[PDB]
Amino acid sequence: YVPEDGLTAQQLFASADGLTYNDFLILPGFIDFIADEVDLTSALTRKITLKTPLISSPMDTVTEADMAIAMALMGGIGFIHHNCTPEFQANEVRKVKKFEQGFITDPVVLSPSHTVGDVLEAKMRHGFSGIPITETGTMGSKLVGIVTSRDIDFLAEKDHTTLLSEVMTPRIELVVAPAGVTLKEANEILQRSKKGKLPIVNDCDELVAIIARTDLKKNRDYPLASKDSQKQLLCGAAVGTREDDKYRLDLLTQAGVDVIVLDSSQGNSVYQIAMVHYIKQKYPHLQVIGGNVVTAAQAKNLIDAGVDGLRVGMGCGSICITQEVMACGRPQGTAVYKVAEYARRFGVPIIADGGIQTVGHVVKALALGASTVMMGSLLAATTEAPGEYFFSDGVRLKKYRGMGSLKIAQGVSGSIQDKGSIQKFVPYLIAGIQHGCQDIGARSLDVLRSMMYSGELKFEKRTMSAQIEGGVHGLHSYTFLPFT
Amino acid sequence: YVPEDGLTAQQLFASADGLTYNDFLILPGFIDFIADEVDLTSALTRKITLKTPLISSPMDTVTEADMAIAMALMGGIGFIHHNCTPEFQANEVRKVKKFEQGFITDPVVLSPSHTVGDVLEAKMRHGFSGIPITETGTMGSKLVGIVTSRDIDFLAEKDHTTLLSEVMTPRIELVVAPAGVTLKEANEILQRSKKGKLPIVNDCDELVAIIARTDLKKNRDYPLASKDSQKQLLCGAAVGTREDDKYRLDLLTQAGVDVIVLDSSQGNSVYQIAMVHYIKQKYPHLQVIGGNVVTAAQAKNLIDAGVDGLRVGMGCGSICITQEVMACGRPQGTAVYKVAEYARRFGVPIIADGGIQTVGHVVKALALGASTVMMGSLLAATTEAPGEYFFSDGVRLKKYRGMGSLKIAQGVSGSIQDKGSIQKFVPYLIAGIQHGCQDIGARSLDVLRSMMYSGELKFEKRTMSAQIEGGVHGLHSYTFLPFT
Amino acid sequence: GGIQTVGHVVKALALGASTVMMGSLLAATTEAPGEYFFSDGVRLKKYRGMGSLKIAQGVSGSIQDKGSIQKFVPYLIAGIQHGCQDIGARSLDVLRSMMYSGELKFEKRTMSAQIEGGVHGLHSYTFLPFT
Amino acid sequence: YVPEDGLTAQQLFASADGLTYNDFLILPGFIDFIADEVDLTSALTRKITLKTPLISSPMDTVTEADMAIAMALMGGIGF
Ligand SMILES: NC(=O)c1ccc[n+]([C@@H]2O[C@H](COP(=O)([O-])OP(=O)(O)OC[C@H]3O[C@@H](n4cnc5c(N)ncnc54)[C@H](O)[C@@H]3O)[C@@H](O)[C@H]2O)c1
Ligand SMILES: NC(=O)c1ccc[n+]([C@@H]2O[C@H](COP(=O)([O-])OP(=O)(O)OC[C@H]3O[C@@H](n4cnc5c(N)ncnc54)[C@H](O)[C@@H]3O)[C@@H](O)[C@H]2O)c1
Ligand SMILES: Nc1nc2c(ncn2[C@@H]2O[C@H](COP(=O)(O)OP(=O)(O)OP(=O)(O)O)[C@@H](O)[C@H]2O)c(=O)[nH]1
Ligand SMILES: Nc1nc2c(ncn2[C@@H]2O[C@H](COP(=O)(O)OP(=O)(O)OP(=O)(O)O)[C@@H](O)[C@H]2O)c(=O)[nH]1
Ligand SMILES: Nc1nc2c(ncn2[C@@H]2O[C@H](COP(=O)(O)OP(=O)(O)OP(=O)(O)O)[C@@H](O)[C@H]2O)c(=O)[nH]1
Ligand SMILES: Nc1nc2c(ncn2[C@@H]2O[C@H](COP(=O)(O)OP(=O)(O)OP(=O)(O)O)[C@@H](O)[C@H]2O)c(=O)[nH]1
Ligand SMILES: Nc1ncnc2c1ncn2[C@@H]1O[C@H](COP(=O)(O)OP(=O)(O)OP(=O)(O)O)[C@@H](O)[C@H]1O
Ligand SMILES: Nc1ncnc2c1ncn2[C@@H]1O[C@H](COP(=O)(O)OP(=O)(O)OP(=O)(O)O)[C@@H](O)[C@H]1O
Ligand SMILES: O=c1[nH]cnc2c1ncn2[C@@H]1O[C@H](COP(=O)(O)O)[C@@H](O)[C@H]1O
Ligand SMILES: O=c1[nH]cnc2c1ncn2[C@@H]1O[C@H](COP(=O)(O)O)[C@@H](O)[C@H]1O
Ligand SMILES: O=c1[nH]cnc2c1ncn2[C@@H]1O[C@H](COP(=O)(O)O)[C@@H](O)[C@H]1O
Repeated sequence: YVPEDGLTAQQLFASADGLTYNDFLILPGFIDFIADEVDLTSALTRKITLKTPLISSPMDTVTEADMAIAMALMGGIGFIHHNCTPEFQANEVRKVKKFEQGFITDPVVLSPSHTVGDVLEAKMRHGFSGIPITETGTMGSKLVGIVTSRDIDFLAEKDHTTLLSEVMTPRIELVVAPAGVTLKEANEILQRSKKGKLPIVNDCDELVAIIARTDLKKNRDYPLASKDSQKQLLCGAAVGTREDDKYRLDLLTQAGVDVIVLDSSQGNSVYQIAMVHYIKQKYPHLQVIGGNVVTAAQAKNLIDAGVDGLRVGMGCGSICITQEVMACGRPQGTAVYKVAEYARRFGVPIIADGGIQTVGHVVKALALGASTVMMGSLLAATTEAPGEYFFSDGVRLKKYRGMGSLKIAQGVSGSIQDKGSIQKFVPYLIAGIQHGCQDIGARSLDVLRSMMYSGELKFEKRTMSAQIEGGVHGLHSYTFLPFT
Repeated sequence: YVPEDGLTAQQLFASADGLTYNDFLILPGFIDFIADEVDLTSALTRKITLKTPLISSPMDTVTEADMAIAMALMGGIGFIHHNCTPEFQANEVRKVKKFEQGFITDPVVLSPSHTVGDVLEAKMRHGFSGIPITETGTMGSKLVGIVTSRDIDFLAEKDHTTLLSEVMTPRIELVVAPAGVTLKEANEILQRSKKGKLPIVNDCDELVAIIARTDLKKNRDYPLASKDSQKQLLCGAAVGTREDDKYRLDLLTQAGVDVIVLDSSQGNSVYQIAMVHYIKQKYPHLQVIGGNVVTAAQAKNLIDAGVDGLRVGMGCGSICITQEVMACGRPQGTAVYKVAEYARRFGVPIIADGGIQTVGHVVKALALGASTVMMGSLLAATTEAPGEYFFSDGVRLKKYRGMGSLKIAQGVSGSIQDKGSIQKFVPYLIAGIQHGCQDIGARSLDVLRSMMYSGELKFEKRTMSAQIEGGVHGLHSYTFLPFT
Repeated sequence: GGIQTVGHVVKALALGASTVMMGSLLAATTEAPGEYFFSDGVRLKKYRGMGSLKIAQGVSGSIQDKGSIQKFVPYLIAGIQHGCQDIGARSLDVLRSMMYSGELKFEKRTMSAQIEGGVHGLHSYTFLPFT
Repeated sequence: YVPEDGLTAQQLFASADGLTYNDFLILPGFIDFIADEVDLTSALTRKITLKTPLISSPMDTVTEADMAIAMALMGGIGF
């Protein structure tokens, strides 16, 4: 027999003293496994599951098309901000969705009568090189040939008037697959064909769809990417709660959004509940994420309205000044614990929103019940963030401002310190998270939360001196160098 | 008639007051042309000419294979440092040379009896994907087939034992060109072939050489690259003046160095002159660059020894502490002017070495007679610089230390502030240089120096208050944001 | 007085001074009188002028520790002889002969070259003389 | 023939502008020898000669018996 040490989560938060991420620790356990065995699959909404617990917040300083793509390629997800025109946001969503497609049912096509100028224009506009050619120049017509970049490289920049009929590979020479073939078999006939495209045709011999080799190359290159049933990246977008956001929502849903995150400082309001009802009534197949909530009472009515996933955290963001504009707020540790313990019964996952500044906080938030963790400032200065770097005091920086920072300024605008590529940063966050889980002794995140709720995971309250002692405190100067 | 204003160069430097880059200006002239018309072709040695005036200094914190490639791809050149093993430096030189080749006379080949594991190993080791296959597995044998990446992608990671005979395209199907064909015609048969390779063969039907499409793609992508007669990048390397550097020089010359830069703090010495003579005696086809010199007398004996190009500047580097270890030195403006005016008669170009910190200094050094300008600190923290970034005080930095900074420390070690890609930084330097030349009114750099020597380009001496006034002085805080 | 670097040690020997007297460089070496004391996370030895105190003609300060004299002086000698070598002088007598005969030629250094003559482009740095 | 560069000492100090150690340099020359061949014997007085040019100043914060010994052991002297 060995004495019990530490306080269970319910015992630590029973005092109602207002703890946060920096005021407690997790006592370590046992290791019977290697860190890489840790499984990080985390639920985002009741019908969406991610292969990593990391999300990017919807703001005008993060989550462009580039950041959304770079996040979706590592299992996470990206929420495009709504501080922009409805058609601009829909364009960004379409751009994120059209990255890898499989069956491309709406490609770019042309006709023999077109000219090399047309293929060059299509290239310069979209980036798609391959262009199937059809009699009429649309899908509902017989296939004639395909023109790609390798057919345009050797031109002399003065024969652009040449008709595409003189550069396409004729239909008789193409390799195609009959319509109705499953993707697996289509990928097989593409690979054994050892070529770059397969324009699918039917018994009538007219183009129906097309497949590309670089798509399966990307699949082989990024095993952890997040995709829907059509083998294309998942994308999210934020929306307000005005009567004029219905048009924006319609535009987004036509663009192909998968999950919508209602965006407000406080979720508890008739205005938000009405839009949740509207979304569930007009788009029954769309996943909606509730607004900011910090309380069980603040959640109950949103869950009743029909939110598929909640977003917990208010007044806590590294840019948020709600706690000073108004007196309202709640420390993030208490908020996460006391909205997750209530939400677990109805099966609605939670998103620990704001306040994350280190892998320690990323693992703490995942320990307290948050299925996934949303993160705005850490990803603020990565290469994928929108904007262009600028040199402030002998250092290149990217601006970082809250989306409501400006009648009243609820936020602040600042600068962050450059971090390199998201595709090279996220793996380090994943490695740190799984190392922390290993040290705790958790086979996975679901087990990590099971240990907490059953009482097996025991915390200890950290005083101020231990908070200072918990960092680096005895050095004259130093450097960090995370591997990233 | 309008009065003459300003001091010619000879009038400005006649006072022997020890001016530098910050103590004078160039009065502006007339504009009858657009900036982009400025031609920046600059001589490096008596038999090497560059399409840009920028060089990277040989140091252990710059000019790796990556930086040398990134510089050679923009017209400049890169000098690989000699603070490394002879075989390591030779490997770096060979790596820089084997970037784009045209006729690849020593490719990687294999034989039917090999296995897919062999092609995968060659890929993982070198990076070359295409591998012509021959009966014996060497050049002196009949060609049988070629295996590339598109023939290996669809394998299942468990049939690696498969013989390459089951994946190569057989000789009967290949497209080849007869031996003795000129490169232009070979490139033509490659482009009209609309295919990725041409393994050259002779009347005996055995492999002699091979060409690649990505090489001419790079040629089309980088019009300003610097290459020798064999269509591969120029590379330079530094060497010491000991009796044991002969082996290093032999290894480098076998690796294919084009220009050698004798590396010493002071060039005037029997030890340096003896190695200049040795190089000219054993490698008559090699361009050698003299050591650091600051005086006409200091140059005369090196020119007599046979230096093909001089390197002017001593005690001036942003990291150099020679002026404090010893009393010797000379301000860079006076040194450049008074070693270029002497060197012009013998036709030996000059390299303004050290002290450059801005495009203003880059254009000042080119105005005073320096055919090309060598630059170590500006390129110090770019992505291509050797080493990995590290976070010091909320900012990621790359170390920058002088190659002699450590019996006695003649240098210092510090940090620099990250600058992004060389391929994205050098174009901004070129644009700034040509804008300055345009403002002066010079059609090109040769005209810019002609105006100075003839007296048409007139400077003015800048006092301390104008030095402060010449910058930014009235702002509380600010940002720069160069386009780069 | 006024010597602060091997550069000044060689400059003073170039201008005619047969030998050079030096007070501050040797101030904090282990052999200096007194005991080290920690001021701001650093152990230092006091350094004050002998007339620093009716009237104070001097000042009292602190210096930064330098290790043994027997391990410091050889580095000064090595630096001096390296500077003489770079000048091209077989010895100090020859170094002064060249100056008086006119063979040793100086150049006047302006303020910008004084800044340029040091370390000026680094964010932070370290020196580490071998000593 | 190679032009003369720089100012002799008498030419540099003729201006009576008040130069110091930080306001001038020595232009470099030629090397036909190794550094260790440099001989540093320096005269201290008319009847005393030292093997190094370094002296320690007489002050209450330097030149005790220990510093005088440590200096005399390297050719110099201690006051
Ligand atoms: N998560 C955080 O910590 C946090 C906090 C504050 C702000 N923010 C960010 O700033 C943005 C702005 O926040 P906000 O709360 O000021 O904006 P908001 O639109 O969510 O709320 C501001 C006001 O809008 C009103 N409103 C909403 N719908 C309405 C309707 N249909 N009719 C009439 N009035 C209506 C509300 O009553 C409220 O007074 C958020 O969308 C979010 O991106 C985040
Ligand atoms: N350009 C600058 O401002 C500058 C200044 C100082 C140092 N540096 C860098 O630091 C490096 C080191 O400079 P350094 O002058 O100390 O090194 P170096 O080898 O060039 O000279 C140092 C010593 O080597 C001796 N030496 C050279 N060849 C010899 C031989 N064959 N036999 C005997 N002795 C020989 C010289 O006599 C001299 O005393 C340089 O190569 C350069 O990269 C640059
Ligand atoms: N054309 C095409 N095929 C794809 C794409 N992504 C996956 N596939 C194919 O669809 C199947 C997906 O199974 P896996 O290869 O295991 O892919 P994965 O890494 O599990 O990725 P997911 O299946 O999305 O979880 C295989 O036949 C893939 O080759 C894509 O973007 N385009
Ligand atoms: N830009 C663009 N990409 C599309 C479009 N539709 C599908 N894609 C996908 O984007 C990629 C476009 O591939 P291509 O531009 O043909 O690529 P490529 O010419 O083979 O060149 P690389 O793949 O880059 O070597 C594929 O992954 C397509 O599935 C479209 O309309 N525009
Ligand atoms: N195979 C091959 N051919 C090349 C390469 N570089 C240039 N060429 C060809 O050689 C000739 C070079 O002439 P240009 O096309 O004008 O090239 P450039 O931009 O002037 O480059 P340089 O000729 O090196 O100055 C053309 O036939 C090119 O296609 C290369 O790396 N590989
Ligand atoms: N790594 C490597 N490159 C070589 C070698 N010899 C020549 N090269 C050049 O390096 C490039 C190698 O091209 P590959 O690796 O075949 O390129 P690829 O498979 O066509 O793929 P991408 O060109 O990157 O789309 C060409 O520019 C060659 O000319 C070698 O031995 N190793
Ligand atoms: N399905 C197909 N059947 C027959 N020929 C095809 C097919 N797809 C492409 N081609 C032809 O093959 C050649 C190049 O095909 P590929 O797909 O490699 O082009 P690409 O991918 O744009 O080349 P690159 O690697 O330069 O981007 C062209 O002649 C093109 O018309
Ligand atoms: N000269 C040639 N003649 C005939 N077939 C060739 C020739 N060169 C390559 N191939 C074949 O063409 C196919 C792919 O050629 P390609 O040069 O596009 O490969 P790759 O450049 O490695 O492709 P990727 O774009 O994926 O890198 C393979 O079947 C290869 O064996
Ligand atoms: O202007 C703003 N005011 C207040 N909160 C904001 C503002 N913009 C974004 N936020 C939120 O602040 C959090 C930012 O996460 P962080 O990385 O902890 O700063 C997220 O919840 C954002 O949605
Ligand atoms: O350790 C060193 N001491 C002195 N000079 C150095 C050292 N390393 C490099 N240098 C030179 O200092 C110059 C650096 O250029 P910068 O960019 O002006 O610093 C070049 O001449 C380098 O060759
Ligand atoms: O109290 C003082 N006032 C003024 N000069 C002093 C005093 N003490 C020492 N000195 C002199 O100042 C010089 C010190 O050399 P330093 O190393 O250049 O400071 C020597 O000439 C000392 O003799």
